[PDB]
Amino acid sequence: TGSLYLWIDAHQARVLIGFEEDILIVSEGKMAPFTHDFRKAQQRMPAIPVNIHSMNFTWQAAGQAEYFYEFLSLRSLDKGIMADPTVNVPLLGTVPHKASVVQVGFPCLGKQDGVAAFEVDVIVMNSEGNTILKTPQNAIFFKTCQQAECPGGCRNGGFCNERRICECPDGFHGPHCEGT
Amino acid sequence: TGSLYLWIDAHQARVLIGFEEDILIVSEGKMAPFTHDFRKAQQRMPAIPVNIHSMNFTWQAAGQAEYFYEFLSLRSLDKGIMADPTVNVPLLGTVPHKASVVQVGFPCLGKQDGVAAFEVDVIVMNSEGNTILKTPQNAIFFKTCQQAECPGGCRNGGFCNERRICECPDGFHGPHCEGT
Ligand SMILES: CCCCCCCCCCCCCCCC(=O)OC[C@H](COP(=O)([O-])OCC[N+](C)(C)C)OC(=O)CCCCCCCCCCCCCCC
Ligand SMILES: CCCCCCCCCCCCCCCC(=O)OC[C@H](COP(=O)([O-])OCC[N+](C)(C)C)OC(=O)CCCCCCCCCCCCCCC
Ligand SMILES: *[C@@H]1O[C@H](CO)[C@@H](O)[C@H](O)[C@H]1NC(C)=O
Ligand SMILES: *[C@@H]1O[C@H](CO)[C@@H](O)[C@H](O)[C@H]1NC(C)=O
Ligand code: NA
Ligand code: NA
Repeated sequence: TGSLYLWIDAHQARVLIGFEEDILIVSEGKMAPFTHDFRKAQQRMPAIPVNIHSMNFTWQAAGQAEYFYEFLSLRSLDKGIMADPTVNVPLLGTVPHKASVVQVGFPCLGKQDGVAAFEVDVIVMNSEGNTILKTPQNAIFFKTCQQAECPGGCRNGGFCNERRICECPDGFHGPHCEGT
Repeated sequence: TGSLYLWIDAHQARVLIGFEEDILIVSEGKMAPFTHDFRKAQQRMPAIPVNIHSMNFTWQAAGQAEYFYEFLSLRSLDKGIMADPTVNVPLLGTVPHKASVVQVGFPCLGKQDGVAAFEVDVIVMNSEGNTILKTPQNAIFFKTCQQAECPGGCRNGGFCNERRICECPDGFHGPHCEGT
């Protein structure tokens, strides 16, 4: 009957938790059993590690029915640690019929070491305009961020970003912002 | 008798003041006449414009005598506008026998619009260790800086630099910090 699916692919699941198995979140339009007691599920979710800058989710609307998604909130609650999370898709759109990857980005600013709390509130609506699936109410997620330290430092008022690349200002280029 | 020379080449002078003629600063080890009444010379020096990110000076120790230079202070007095000025040579060294270019950089941070005061205190010493030439005492120079505005903006907590290039953090690349 139901056709919506949302999962984390086996390869992405391995980098995140160590087990190379698909993590099912929604199957045939129904939330996975582990999600029903959300507070218990959240306490088993560790803070996203420093080596992970983004996460891949896979979704599909596998039948003939059309479904629409909308990202209602993409918000960091610790703006000095991490900027707002991002998605590589438009904020409102159609859930694709062919299985496709949505990349959620976690932009640590590289100014502070710490854990940033953030929100990803998304809804799925059917063609009657009713919300059929959504991020559990008041859900909070966590990301571990590190202070950036570039090899050899950044000159000319430049700053190191979390990819260990120098952020060079006006008329300055190269690995350490020396060139013109 | 004297052999030291310091000048601004005709091409650099044209971009700065509009006249394509070498500007002589030191000739045969003697400060140019316009420099004697330094306060009067300073009031004829306008703030370095926004389109100029660095300036080229040319120097030479044209004889057999050896001379040593030292940059004693490279300091911005308006750190929120412009970072410390820079030079593309070691802070202490030999004045070259072959005429060579020293590039002085003015790193506007791109966070504020305004004029930054700065210092470039340099000395030249002979082989007896005595200072024979130096930046006039208490000299202040000025640089016009602009707030950076990147076309299409910088995403994922990225910031625009004064070269109109996005300063992207961890695991984010491209013109607007979208890629992974
Ligand atoms: C692109 C969508 C992003 C929607 C997602 C919103 C959140 C995006 C922000 C990042 C969230 C991830 C942070 C934590 C990372 C992590 O450590 O995940 C590992 C956990 C552990 O999962 P596990 O250990 O495999 O156990 C569950 C599965 N078993 C094996 C029990 C069957 O696995 C998880 O707990 C997965 C966490 C995600 C659960 C959030 C529920 C979202 C439901 C949204 C419903 C509306 C959309 C429907 C679409 C058809
Ligand atoms: C790499 C050295 C940097 C040493 C330099 C230190 C300063 C570096 C910071 C930036 C300074 C430039 C900021 C102002 C830019 C500007 O508007 O310059 C234009 C002026 C106008 O010059 P003008 O209009 O041609 O008039 C003078 C020449 N006439 C034609 C009269 C003969 O031309 C000028 O006024 C030139 C300004 C520079 C004068 C500073 C004196 C420095 C003497 C140092 C002596 C020690 C070193 C001896 C070396 C052998
Ligand atoms: C995430 O998906 C993108 C899309 O192809 C892929 O290039 C990237 O390697 C994936 N990352 C992980 C950890 O699977
Ligand atoms: C400054 O000198 C460098 C050294 O070659 C040169 O590449 C640059 O074009 C010069 N800039 C100006 C304005 O003359
Ligand atoms: Na730096
Ligand atoms: Na930005």
